[PDB]
Amino acid sequence: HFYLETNCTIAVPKGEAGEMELFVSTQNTMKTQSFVAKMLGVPDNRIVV
Amino acid sequence: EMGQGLHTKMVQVASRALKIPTSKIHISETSTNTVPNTSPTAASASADLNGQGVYEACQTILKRLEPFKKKKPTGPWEAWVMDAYTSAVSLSATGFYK
Amino acid sequence: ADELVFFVNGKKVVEKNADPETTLLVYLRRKLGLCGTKLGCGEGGCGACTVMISKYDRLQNKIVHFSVNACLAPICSLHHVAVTTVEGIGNTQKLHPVQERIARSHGSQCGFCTPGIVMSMYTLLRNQPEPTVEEIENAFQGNLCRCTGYRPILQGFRTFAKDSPSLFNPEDFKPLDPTQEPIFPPELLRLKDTPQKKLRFEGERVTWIQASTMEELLDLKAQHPDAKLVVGNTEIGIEMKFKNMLFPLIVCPAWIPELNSVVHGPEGISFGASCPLSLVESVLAEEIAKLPEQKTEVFRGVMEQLRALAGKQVKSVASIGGNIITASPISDLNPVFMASGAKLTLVSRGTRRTVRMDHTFFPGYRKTLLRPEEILLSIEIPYSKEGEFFSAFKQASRREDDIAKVTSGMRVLFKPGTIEVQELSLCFGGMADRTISALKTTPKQLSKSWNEELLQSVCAGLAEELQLAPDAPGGMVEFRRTLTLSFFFKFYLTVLQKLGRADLEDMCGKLDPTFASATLLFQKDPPANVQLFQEVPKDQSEEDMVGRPLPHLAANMQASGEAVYCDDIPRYENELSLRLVTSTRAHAKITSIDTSEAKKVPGFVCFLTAEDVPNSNATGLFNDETVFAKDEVTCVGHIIGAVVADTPEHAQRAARGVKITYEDLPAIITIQDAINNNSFYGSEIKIEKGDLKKGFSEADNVVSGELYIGGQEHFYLETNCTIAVPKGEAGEMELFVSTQNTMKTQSFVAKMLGVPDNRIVVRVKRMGGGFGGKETRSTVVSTALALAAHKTGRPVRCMLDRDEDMLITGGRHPFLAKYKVGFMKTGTVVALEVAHFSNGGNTEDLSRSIMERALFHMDNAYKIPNIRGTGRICKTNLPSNTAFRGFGGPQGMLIAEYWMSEVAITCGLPAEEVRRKNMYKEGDLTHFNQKLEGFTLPRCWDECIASSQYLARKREVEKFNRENCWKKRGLCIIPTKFGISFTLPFLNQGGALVHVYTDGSVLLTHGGTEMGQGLHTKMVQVASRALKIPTSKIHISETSTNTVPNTSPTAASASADLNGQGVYEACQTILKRLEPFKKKKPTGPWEAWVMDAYTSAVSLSATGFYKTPNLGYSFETNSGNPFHYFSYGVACSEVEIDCLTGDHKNLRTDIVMDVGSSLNPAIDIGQVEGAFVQGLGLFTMEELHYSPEGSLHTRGPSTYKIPAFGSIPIEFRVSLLRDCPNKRAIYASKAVGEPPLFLASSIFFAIKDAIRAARAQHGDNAKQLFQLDSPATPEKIRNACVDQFTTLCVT
Amino acid sequence: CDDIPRYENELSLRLVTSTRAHAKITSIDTSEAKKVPGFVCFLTAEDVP
Ligand SMILES: Cc1cc2nc3c(=O)[nH]c(=O)nc-3n(C[C@H](O)[C@H](O)[C@H](O)COP(=O)(O)OP(=O)(O)OC[C@H]3O[C@@H](n4cnc5c(N)ncnc54)[C@H](O)[C@@H]3O)c2cc1C
Ligand SMILES: O=c1[nH]c(=O)c2[nH]c(=O)[nH]c2[nH]1
Ligand code: FES
Ligand code: FES
Ligand SMILES: [Ca+2]
Ligand SMILES: [Ca+2]
Repeated sequence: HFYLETNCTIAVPKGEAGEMELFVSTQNTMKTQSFVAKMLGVPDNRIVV
Repeated sequence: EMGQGLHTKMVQVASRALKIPTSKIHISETSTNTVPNTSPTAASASADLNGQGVYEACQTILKRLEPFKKKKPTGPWEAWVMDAYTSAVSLSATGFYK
Repeated sequence: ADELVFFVNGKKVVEKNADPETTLLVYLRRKLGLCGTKLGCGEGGCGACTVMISKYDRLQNKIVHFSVNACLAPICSLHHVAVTTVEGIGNTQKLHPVQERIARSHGSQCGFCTPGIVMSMYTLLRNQPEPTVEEIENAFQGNLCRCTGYRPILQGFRTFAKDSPSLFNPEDFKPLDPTQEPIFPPELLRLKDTPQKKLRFEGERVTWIQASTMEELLDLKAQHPDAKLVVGNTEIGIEMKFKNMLFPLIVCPAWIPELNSVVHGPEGISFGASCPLSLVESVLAEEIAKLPEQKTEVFRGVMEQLRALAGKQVKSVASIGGNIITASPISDLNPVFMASGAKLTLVSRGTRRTVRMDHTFFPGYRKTLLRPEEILLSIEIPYSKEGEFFSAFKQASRREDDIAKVTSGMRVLFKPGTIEVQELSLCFGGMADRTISALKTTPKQLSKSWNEELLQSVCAGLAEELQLAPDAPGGMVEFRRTLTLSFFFKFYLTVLQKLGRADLEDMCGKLDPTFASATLLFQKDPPANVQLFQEVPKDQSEEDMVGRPLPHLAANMQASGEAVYCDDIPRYENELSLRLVTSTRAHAKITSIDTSEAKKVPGFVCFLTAEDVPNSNATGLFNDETVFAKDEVTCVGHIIGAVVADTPEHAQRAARGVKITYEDLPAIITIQDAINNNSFYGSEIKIEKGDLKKGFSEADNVVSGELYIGGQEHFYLETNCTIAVPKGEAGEMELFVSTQNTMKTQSFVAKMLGVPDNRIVVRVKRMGGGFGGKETRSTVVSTALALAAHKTGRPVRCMLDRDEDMLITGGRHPFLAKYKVGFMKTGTVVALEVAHFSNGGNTEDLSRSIMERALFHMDNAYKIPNIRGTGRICKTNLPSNTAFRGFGGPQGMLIAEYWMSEVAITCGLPAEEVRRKNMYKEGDLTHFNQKLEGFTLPRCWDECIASSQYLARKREVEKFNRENCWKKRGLCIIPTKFGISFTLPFLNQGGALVHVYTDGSVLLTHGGTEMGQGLHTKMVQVASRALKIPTSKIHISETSTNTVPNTSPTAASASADLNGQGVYEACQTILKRLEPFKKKKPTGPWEAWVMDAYTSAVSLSATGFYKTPNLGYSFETNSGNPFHYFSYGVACSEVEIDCLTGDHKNLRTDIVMDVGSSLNPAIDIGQVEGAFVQGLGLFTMEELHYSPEGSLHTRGPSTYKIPAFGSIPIEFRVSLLRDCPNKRAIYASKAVGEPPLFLASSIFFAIKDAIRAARAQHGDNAKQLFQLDSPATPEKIRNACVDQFTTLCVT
Repeated sequence: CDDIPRYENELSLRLVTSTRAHAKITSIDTSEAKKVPGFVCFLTAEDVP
């Protein structure tokens, strides 16, 4: 693809109820959220992309 | 937005649907906590899908502002909005398309 | 020297460049990132910063533990010590029993004070695994909570002591295994061998020398008398932080053994000067229990003053020598040391002398006999001699920093086998700029016998010798004068009893039986509490949590310190700090601003002013306020500008470097000034019904009078804070704020910057308290911070220090009322005319709406045929007053109950009868013509009188009063009616947004903000019932303007009603979309329906909105409903006042509150108790004081006394009315936030009741309608108890 | 994404990838990595919650 900006992610943990906010260079916020949630073992409603 | 001008197109669509200048509409970002279960921005369908969704969200707003414009036909957009607000009318809406 | 080494939660900390000015609190938070420990006052008075310290005691070969205030502990004093913070004892994945119990017991509300309270309790358990109920309460003497009302906290921890449905189940509490506590750092046990070497630390401006030997100390003091001694720092910390005192060279001798010794001599016990007050307390305590009473008269006198002196955190590090040398006019220890002639050993390089404390020891204001190179070595507290008696007293309050607070030590020695005075020493504090002795009075008593003539003689002398000019600094001259005589009187009576115990009965006298209670010393009465609520139908699904006592959703995280509050959020690497610069003149023109000195401070960036606002400098709810003052300032506290610097320290210093020159202008401070100058906000407001002239004409009686009601500082544990993050694109900015009004915050920032609202995002996760103080006044900080962010392009942050917050943000509105009431001999009120005046401050803000609410409740619970009420909002040169839980209602109602009490007295009928007789009735119309439907007040009344056994107890009060001369009891029952809904119609709306993700989890958000009231918990409960899924699948993360727009502020107790409905609707829309899928898979699980909906392309997102119908009152036609419904409640409270000191005890309080069908009884009972205690404070403890020039003096917990653990009624009972659904609101519930607060007036009137009893025994003779303004502080109570001392007749 | 200012306590992450098309992972030695200044930790399959 050679997008000028390569893949990048900033993950900001909130320390509460598994909450986490991620700033990402992605075309798919839904899957990013789901995959992060499943990996951590927390509900989707705790992850915001 | 990945450079294809999607937000530009969505603001254009919203501006026509709402009958107001594009300068009064702003898109800041995309987040899972404002619009959930979204499809990836792909298949060249994003403007198609979201444009339609934006259109519906705007129609809902217009319908709620209906009574106020009918009363103040010439009055500016800001007047209808403030009147809707002080009349306790919701000025927030979701839009969806399949 | 150089490096500082200590441990934090078992982790070694090595600081190579420790700065003497760095406190443990800032180090933990900003350096280590451990933000569980909070800044609540930085004064040592709130305890939000409590942490535990552990160290190997050199002179004990043992490991010890104790708590301290992190805000006052210099890190340079912590070398080779081990610190334990809330994060160190446990977390949500594994809570420590202390964290678990306070959480499950509903003892955590906003949660800002929880970590500190957890550490106080935790430290207690480390020193005493099985504490008594009394030790548990004493553990929190230094911890303040503004939300809970304390009951839940003590009840939850009681389970640690060796001493219908329920709110929580202790049986499920995890057991405590002490062996599992954190190990003492092994290294500190090894480093325990190597000798302690002197250390030297050099900061940006200060140099710290940690002396290891007496030799090094005296040597330094000899070569540099300049060196400032610092031990506990509980005094120097205040001086440096709040008085801008800077000491370039400091020396801490805490390590020196000679200064920490405890020697038992033949004359007494000698304590090294650096001995902490906690050690002095424990040593004297041991002696008092083991030695004969006759030898511990002085020891017990010292224990008396130490008992209420601060808390454990302070007494652990505060040295006895520190108190002495500080030489404060109100020190409670020096008067005792003087009166007892304690010996002080002073040393210097090569010199050593001994002097007994007397009038000469304190030359002038804050000075002593000590030479610049001398240091206090030790002090010997004397054993009392046979025939020697001692007493110690202290004023029940404190208004000024270090003056006008009467404290005393009194001693007397009799000639063996007689009652003839051999020696008499009466020393006082708070009566001059230093501790003094009545040297002119006492000598004239030598040789005299202890009799009635001596009492007169002494009283006559003190009244003359301790004379206070009406001009005297500190005021309260009458009160202070009366206290000196009253205290001596207690001493006089006490000596009589003691002489009697020595068998001199037939010589001195026996003492009137009814006089005995006057000598009684402080006694901790065991607490008793009961909470009654209605169980939900047995039929209710176990997953349906509506009506169940579900603990606050964030309780666990708050007890663990993991819950994040605004300032806990990590700083960006490029983040800047802002400090506000405020006016020091009530009204003046700004002739110039000089920042030359500000620019010299390291890290300075810029000074923002009106010229810097890009668009409009006009802000405020009514656009009559300036972001930054231009040309003139209109109050002390008026924001002139803001300094931006790299750190908060640099911003504070830079701020002091902004020199402003003024030109005073005519100022209007008080309500009289406003009236005398026709200075008001808008026109007169009024409500009138019936015929007044006729009403009074038919009245058998007519009473007129006035009443002044003091204001109130919210004192939310977390002060105002804002973080502004600029995005660098199209004016976009995101702000994290501690506010109850995201909408106005967003609007003000936008207008100030000149960008549309759609560019500004305001996010509020939670507030550590709000109570109305953050409904609008928080924007004052937000706009300034947002401007800095815009100008610098960098994120900026600002959290106000307590003094700044109390000064700048205003508070409740002080009220002045002039009433005239006409009634019949039967007690039936026929006519009422009341004119109200409130002090609004320098901007309108919410003042008008507040006055409107007061007028809406000037009737309280009574039907008055002919009534007229008027109100004017005074425009003055004081910080703008705003909303405060009650919103004008408590003031309007207190006035009503005041003239109502006089009605009862005048008619000679029982107060309860007079009140019940005038009470409204189902279907009646109020003075503003609204119909009272579902009027439950009568039920609350009947239930409360019966349940509290009011009548029988009224008999006990009479009995107590006939058998007690200087102690009186009062018992009053007060009702209340509170209208629910914003007085401004359209503000009664709410919105919500719900999302159901494909995994079935739900993300909910609404316009309400969480400030400790458990709003999110209730909304999750509501949504769970509406959706038919467990609360566990629903989550609320925060409140945001970009998820729900145009939200009303979280206020008027209407947030649950509004947002609950909004949430309910959003959930219904979701259900409708899921219907097709569930009808196809009836038993199928929620997750299956959700995924089917998703793959069928059905929207799983929806907004919800609600508008309270049929509202809209008109003052012009006195028609239309301003409220959706009313809240009702009744409270019966009993008190026991001290007629000689003005102090009192809140004995018992019974409350019956109608909260409809409670959404959560745990949270609602929590709100009733919390609101009630805030009221208790408003009416009896809380008092703000301003200089005649309009400058607020009361700016911290040391001078502003809010309720403490020990302030609540010993026996506290709360009942939620059964079977009273309120169909109108979400799930038949009723708002609960504000209604309960006024019920605290029951204590006010119980006190007025007691005073009346006191006056009937010592005053004139008749039943006058004496004046009792609010707050009914010890001063007002004492002055009202007219007797021979207030009149000086005993003279 | 990467233009966003870093938090003062923000950390950096770098992925460790396979140099073989298909093979068994016999062992992993991080002894040298631990010597690098600033090293915090090495995440592997074992660390996924
Ligand atoms: C929340 C709070 C509530 C309080 N309430 C009360 C109260 O109700 N009644 C009351 O009486 N006090 C009260 N205090 C005051 C307290 O007792 C003193 O601040 C403390 O005891 C002093 O000791 P320190 O070691 O902290 O002294 P520092 O603050 O370190 O020093 C105080 C001063 O004494 C000097 N000094 C210290 N040791 C020596 C020595 N050995 N030789 C010569 N000079 C020395 C120091 O230079 C300095 O000027 C309160 C304090 C707080 C923080
Ligand atoms: O009628 C009210 N309006 C408000 O703005 C407010 N704020 C508050 O705390 N109570 C009330 N009541
Ligand atoms: S912040 Fe330390 S006592 Fe309040
Ligand atoms: S819950 Fe304790 S101060 Fe708020
Ligand atoms: Ca305030
Ligand atoms: Ca005001």
